[PDB]
Amino acid sequence: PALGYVVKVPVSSFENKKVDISDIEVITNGNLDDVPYKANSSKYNYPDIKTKDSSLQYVRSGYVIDGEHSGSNEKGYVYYKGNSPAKELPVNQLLTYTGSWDFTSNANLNNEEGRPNYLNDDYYTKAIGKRVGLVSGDAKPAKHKYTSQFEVDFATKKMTGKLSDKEKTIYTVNADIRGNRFTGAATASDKNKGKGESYNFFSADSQSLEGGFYGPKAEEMAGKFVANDKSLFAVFSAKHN
Repeated sequence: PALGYVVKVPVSSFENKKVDISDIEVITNGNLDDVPYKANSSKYNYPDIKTKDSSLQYVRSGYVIDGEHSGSNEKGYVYYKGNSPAKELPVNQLLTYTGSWDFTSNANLNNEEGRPNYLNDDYYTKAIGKRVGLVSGDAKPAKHKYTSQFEVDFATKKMTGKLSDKEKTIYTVNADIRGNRFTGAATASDKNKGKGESYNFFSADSQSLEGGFYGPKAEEMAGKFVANDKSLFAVFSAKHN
């Protein structure tokens, strides 16, 4: 069973202006300190690896990006991983999991797509999602905070939740629990891309939301989903209490 997944941020070109999410690799290394492709990150202008949440014992999600990206260079990777799949699951316990989520968009240089050239208030990067995919790591914490919320009913084998940006709800999640795994869908709260500085990178749904509970008594969870149109790849991890 796959311990996690890792995706490279899409990079577009002039006669390939639209490059979608692809090559979702399996992670066989379940060590939470081994960050996927960290050994390749030295060539980045600012090797930006998302902080490790030490309260998380079993799972980890985040990214490995060039935090000072330039032109058409490698942006980096988004991933999640978890070890010790749950073998005992609290039944009739109504658990609430709180954590984060991270993402990378596709790349789309087509001018008609109407992705913004400048949003310095929001991100550390220019030409948002045009040459290279937008990553959650790009956002300035003052304007964007990607948190996850999950309501899990082990009695009814049902999970609901929300992927939020600061206050705003970006996705609602629904999933069926099958053992220590879950599978389901992410529903985009906003279906319209819009245009310009109000361009919406999260307009597409996803029928491929899946992850697992990790740690003996299902103390933690992590997972991922891909947009049905490959425009986004998201990961998440959360702890219950």
